[PDB]
Amino acid sequence: PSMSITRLFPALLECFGIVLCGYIAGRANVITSTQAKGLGNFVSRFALPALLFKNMVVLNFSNVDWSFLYSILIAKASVFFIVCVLTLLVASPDSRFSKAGLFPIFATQSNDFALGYPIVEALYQTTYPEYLQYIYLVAPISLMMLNPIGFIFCEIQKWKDTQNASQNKIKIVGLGLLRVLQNPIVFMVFIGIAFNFILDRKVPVYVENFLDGLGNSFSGSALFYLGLTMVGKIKRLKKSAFVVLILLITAKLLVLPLLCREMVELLDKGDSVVNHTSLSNYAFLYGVFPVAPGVAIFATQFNMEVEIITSGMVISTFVSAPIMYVSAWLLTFPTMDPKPLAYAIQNVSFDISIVSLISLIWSLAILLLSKKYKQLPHMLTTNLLIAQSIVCAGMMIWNFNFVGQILVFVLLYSSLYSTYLWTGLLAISLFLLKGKHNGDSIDSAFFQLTRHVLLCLLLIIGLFANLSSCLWWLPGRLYVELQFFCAVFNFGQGFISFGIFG
Amino acid sequence: PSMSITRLFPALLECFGIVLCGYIAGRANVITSTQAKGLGNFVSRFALPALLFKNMVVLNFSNVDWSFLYSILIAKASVFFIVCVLTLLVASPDSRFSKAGLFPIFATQSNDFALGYPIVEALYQTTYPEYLQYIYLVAPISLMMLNPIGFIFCEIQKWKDTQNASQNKIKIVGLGLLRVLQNPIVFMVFIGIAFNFILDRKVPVYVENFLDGLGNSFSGSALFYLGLTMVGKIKRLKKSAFVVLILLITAKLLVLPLLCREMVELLDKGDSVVNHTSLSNYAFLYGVFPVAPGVAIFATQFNMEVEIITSGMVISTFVSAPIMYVSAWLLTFPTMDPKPLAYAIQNVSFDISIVSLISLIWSLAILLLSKKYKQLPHMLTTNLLIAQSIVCAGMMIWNFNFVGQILVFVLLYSSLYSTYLWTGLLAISLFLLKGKHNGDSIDSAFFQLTRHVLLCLLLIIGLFANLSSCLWWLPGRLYVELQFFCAVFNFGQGFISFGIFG
Ligand SMILES: O=C(O)Cc1c[nH]c2ccccc12
Ligand SMILES: O=C(O)Cc1c[nH]c2ccccc12
Repeated sequence: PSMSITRLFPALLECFGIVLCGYIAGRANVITSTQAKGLGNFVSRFALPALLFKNMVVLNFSNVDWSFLYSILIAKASVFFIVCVLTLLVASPDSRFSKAGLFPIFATQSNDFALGYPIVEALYQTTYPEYLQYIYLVAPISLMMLNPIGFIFCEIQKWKDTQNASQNKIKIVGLGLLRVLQNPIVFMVFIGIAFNFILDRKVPVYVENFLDGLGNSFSGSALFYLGLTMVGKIKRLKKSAFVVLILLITAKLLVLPLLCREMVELLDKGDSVVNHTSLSNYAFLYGVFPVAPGVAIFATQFNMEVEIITSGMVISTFVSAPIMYVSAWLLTFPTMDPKPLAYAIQNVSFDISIVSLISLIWSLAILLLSKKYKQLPHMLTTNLLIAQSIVCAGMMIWNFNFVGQILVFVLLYSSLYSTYLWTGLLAISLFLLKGKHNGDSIDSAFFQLTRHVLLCLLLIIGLFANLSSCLWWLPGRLYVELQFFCAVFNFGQGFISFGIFG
Repeated sequence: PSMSITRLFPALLECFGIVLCGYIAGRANVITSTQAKGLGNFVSRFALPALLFKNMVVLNFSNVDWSFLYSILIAKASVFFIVCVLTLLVASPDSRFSKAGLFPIFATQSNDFALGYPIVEALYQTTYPEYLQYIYLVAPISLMMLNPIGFIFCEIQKWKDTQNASQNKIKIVGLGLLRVLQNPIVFMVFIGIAFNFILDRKVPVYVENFLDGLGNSFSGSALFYLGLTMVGKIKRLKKSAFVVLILLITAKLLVLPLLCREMVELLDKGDSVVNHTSLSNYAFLYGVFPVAPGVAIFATQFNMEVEIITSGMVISTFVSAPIMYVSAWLLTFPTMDPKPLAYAIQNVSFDISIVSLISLIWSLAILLLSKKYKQLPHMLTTNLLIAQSIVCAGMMIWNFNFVGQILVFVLLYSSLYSTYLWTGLLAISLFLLKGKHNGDSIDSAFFQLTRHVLLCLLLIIGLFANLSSCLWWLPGRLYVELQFFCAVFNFGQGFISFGIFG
């Protein structure tokens, strides 16, 4: 296997569990916003620059696959160019430059170090250890190349807003370029590259432990700070702003990884098909990383589009977790024989039902302890979420004799079909308010008002799959992929119930 | 070699370099006191409990040397008992219980996790990997055993101060005992021990990455928070309080490690002399760890003796660094043949001259940029510190041909003897204000007012040592040990100049 895909769910649990820890700490006022800045300044000014310096000094530039960098970088430049040109065409005259600066940086700049690296490490540390290098190459080179352009557009806006001024272009270009130079990521990569040549790849033995201590502290500390900064950030956006945010998160989490995968396949004219495939799959995985928290920091510094950029960075972080898991497994399935593939979809189902059961217990606990379950539409919703919890427990049981199998099936498919029933009954309440057994097998199938609208929309968008999937077993490539998307939905429907009511 | 003693200086540079980073960040107001609490709450409530749980679940209790635990624990109980009984006898009636509570906890509770573990790891990870277990065993079991007694004395004081009350003993005992149970170290060790039995030693694969991320972030993050909390903490103490602080830091950093070493040699009646010697040396290294930052937190919570305890914890942290380095090398020398031992003292000299040169550059930079060097006694002091910087550079050169050797000697010993000259001339200003070459060898020898009083008081110790050393080589065990203490002084005299004027 090219990806150690089994290691991805443990790594996602590290990543988004530590982000959830920081979010819980901020929500519980264990760490207030003014206290969080100590972790943020530790992370950004000490742990991250030490991690960057360490890895840049160690880096074997004579063994880097430059065509991977070129590919991801051209893919990011493509999404940057598309989002920028399109924004200048679509946006209102008084704010087209603040948007044309921050929207392209949003759509291209990844959460490479905090979230990307634990995931790339998990997937590729053993199978393709060279892939861990390109986190430290891509992320800064792409800030260096793309961010000054977006900063230049924000400086143009700052100039334009300052209507009493009429000054010349070179201060605009210089000030935006100076802004990327002042980023620790950029200057520590220049410094680390310099010391890579000076020291060879060898960190001095007496400095090594110090850089290890700071660098190794970045991962958890940065994920936790990301959690803290996500508290109270999703402000209720206008309809247009929410559409723009959806477009930009789609640019980052769908268009960019598709273009990354395509660019690798265009430019990586090396021979080995497995190396080419794993590099293509890594390019996709790279594109799926959420928006860098630094973009929200730039937006705060300029005082421009900060609502959309912060909300979008938070939502991108959350939305990346399932997209990353789903994408990586989906890219691994082409390499798997049908028996390991059936195993794999049950592993996927177990993983999603773990997170969904946790999310459902929390959602139910809120709706029950708040006693909201007696009001409308919460009266129906709590039925749906109990039924979803029974679904997830059914899968965690099914992951671990013949009589138990038949019993656990009826638990799972009475509650599953019931969750579809409640999905429809719940949607309707918003409108009013306004074949044979097959025991010798591993898979199981073949035997408030506005927020509630969003839940029923997403759940109905999910519903397609287990409809088709069972009449089609009564096949081929798209069946095992939609078997996966209906398993994802069967067990992960509660995660959407949670993401909206938690 | 029982200790990988060469790894200790890199580890100390990690430990006290990251502490110095946090101190620099707090001094520069990169992180204000109110911002530092975010790092503190991350460290104490997430990264430390995850580290504890991880290591306690992994722990092979069927392979622990219980006699080491018994030894360190009885040594700590001995120092606790001595400091407690002696404090109740010596202290003034109105505060004898707050002191009898916090002074014994001070004298016994070590900075085990932030500072102790990187050092034990460095020294013993390869040679005696089992020694890393006892950090996680000793530290909580000693909180559990000794801290409730000291808390009980602080509760007795709180009761006594609350003169309108006359309540019964069982609330006092229960409330102090509840205070140790509420400590994350204690409850996560109970929880981790429980899950060690439940899970065997095997952390669940999907929880493992999460615990790794949080736990691995503790080391650097806790050292940095320790640095932040050390900013502005050494308040100018009374003469009596400074003597008491010196006695308590001597209890922690001298009496406790001596008793730990003795207790191991009393109780470790196993056979192998090298295992016995390395365990004895580890027991000493364990006793040398500075005071736990938690003691200052207890003192803040009780609002008792907080000045002495905080100052003492900061000074203990700083004083531990040289004592730890000096002690570990000194304990390694008995195992070394005279040629590796001569090598070793030059390695020691290089290490101390690195830190001292850094410290001297900073000290000089302050005295020069402040232009204090024109006032008294700074006029002489800046001469001393230039001469000390030339000494340290002389050693770093001597660590890396025959003509260069003769040149670098005269640099080193003109400046060394001159630093002794200025040591005397400087002390006097305070009172007024109020043999043959031997080129075939590796060692070099054988060819404000109140703060200034403290500086000159300690360089007297040093004038002493190098005196004896050369006239005697013009031998035996105490000579190679004092050869080391005069090398320590020759090159580390600038570090004392820095610790007082920086
Ligand atoms: O986007 C990144 O991965 C870099 C980064 C810079 N400052 C951060 C704070 C928290 C989490 C990640 C980062
Ligand atoms: O004393 C220890 O090593 C434990 C510890 C608990 N809270 C701390 C904060 C900073 C550094 C260390 C600790």
